[PDB]
Amino acid sequence: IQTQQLHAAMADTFLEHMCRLDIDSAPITARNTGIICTIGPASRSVETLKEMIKSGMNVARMNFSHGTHEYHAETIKNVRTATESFASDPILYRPVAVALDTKGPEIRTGLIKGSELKKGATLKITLDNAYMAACDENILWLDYKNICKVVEVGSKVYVDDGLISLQVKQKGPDFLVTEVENGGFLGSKKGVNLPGAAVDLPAVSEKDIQDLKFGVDEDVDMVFASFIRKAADVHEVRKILGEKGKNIKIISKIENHEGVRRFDEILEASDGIMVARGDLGIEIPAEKVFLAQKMIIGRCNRAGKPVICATQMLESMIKKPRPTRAEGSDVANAVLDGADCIMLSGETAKGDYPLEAVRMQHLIAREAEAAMFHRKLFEELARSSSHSTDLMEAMAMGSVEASYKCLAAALIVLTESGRSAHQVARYRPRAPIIAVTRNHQTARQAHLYRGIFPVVCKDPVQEAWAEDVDLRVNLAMNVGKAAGFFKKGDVVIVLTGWRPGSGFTNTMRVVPVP
Ligand SMILES: [K+]
Ligand SMILES: [Mn+2]
Repeated sequence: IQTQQLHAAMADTFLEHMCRLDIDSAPITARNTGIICTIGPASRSVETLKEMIKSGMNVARMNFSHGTHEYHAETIKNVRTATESFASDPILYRPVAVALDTKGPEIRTGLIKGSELKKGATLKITLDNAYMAACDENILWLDYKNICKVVEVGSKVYVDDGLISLQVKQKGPDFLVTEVENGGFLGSKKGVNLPGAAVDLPAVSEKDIQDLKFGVDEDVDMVFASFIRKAADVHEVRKILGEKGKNIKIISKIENHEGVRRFDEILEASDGIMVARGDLGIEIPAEKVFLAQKMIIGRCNRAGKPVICATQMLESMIKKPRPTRAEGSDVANAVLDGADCIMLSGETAKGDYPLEAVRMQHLIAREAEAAMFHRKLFEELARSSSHSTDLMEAMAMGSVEASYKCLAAALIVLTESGRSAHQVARYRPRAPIIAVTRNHQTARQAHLYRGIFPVVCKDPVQEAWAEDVDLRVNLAMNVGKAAGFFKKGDVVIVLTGWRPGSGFTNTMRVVPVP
């Protein structure tokens, strides 16, 4: 009994690869898939924060659909304080990224009276700012001022995670009379969803404009933009960002139909993507969700752009320690699907078991990462890029191939720009990728890329390239051994440059571990 499910990796047919999976075949020490965690009241604390890091958190999310700049910044300080707390040990310091989550076109309910359930009976919506204080079972206030121009008589309306379905029956300039199809206990400040109606709310709102620019000041590494349908919308966020936020990544989250419908354009303009299941679910018929998930992920893999899979990956775990049999198939399959990053929203913010959440995202990810059919995968991926004759593409391809043959312990890529490493992760190797940069943004952002295990060089630049290179290499070397990625006489591929100002890692080597 082999390890890393290698007996399955040998199969000729997919069926045989599945047939060959073994519960008793041990995964490796490293984790390739990233884990994006959404911080909230349950995980804001520096002590809570650090342990979260130590558990496995890579990226820290900041949901701006809720929150004051004051609150967000505190969240930030903290994230970096727990982050830089480990910084005195170079070989065991884990860089952590920070991400902003925008609130694009987002209808949200009003407030309920300080004294709210609904039956298969009638209710009425109001936009007049007077019932906003008192939102009784009989009356509700929407955030959207242009609601009566979008929806028609018979048109359905959803709220509180599509949990409550409202059928439309009547109109008015300042109203809408609606019946309850599927109703229950209506909360306070729940968001509505208008599937099959056109939201005319701007992609980028004053608040979003405000929120974004602030990101620029907080040195956030990437922006998760909500509700993207067009590419022109992607542009707008780039504009709002400007030169200062030149180096920030723009990950478009698909939440609508138009979004799935106009994905190529979006993909191009984007720098990453996010499958925002929580919203799309409401937006498109939920039975259709998996289809849009795989299309998306597959398309992003073929393209070389990082992709995120989120919303309700381990819900149940919010109140309960152990996930469900389906929570676990969801997360495992998502890794198989080939998502470069998984993510927790409820389980790590509101959550009662925050850490226990991260831990299982990590355990499931390791097992699902080896279940992958790396041989077919790379052939299937090589074929697609067959049109490209890039040099790094070539060099990435080689390295991955050669790591399959000699069963490498890891791939060590010395980058700055982080491109070279990006380019190799793209080739879905089966071993960890140790990227070594002196650039911080680069390290922090490298999480977005599957397989990449960033390390950062605090050491000055030395005179001889040869020695600088051997300087960085060594570190990689040292850091793998400690983390335990590889032992004393293991083999490992190294990718560097021949001479400075190389532009790309054009030198490959097969160097045993000292
Ligand atoms: K949001
Ligand atoms: Mn959303």
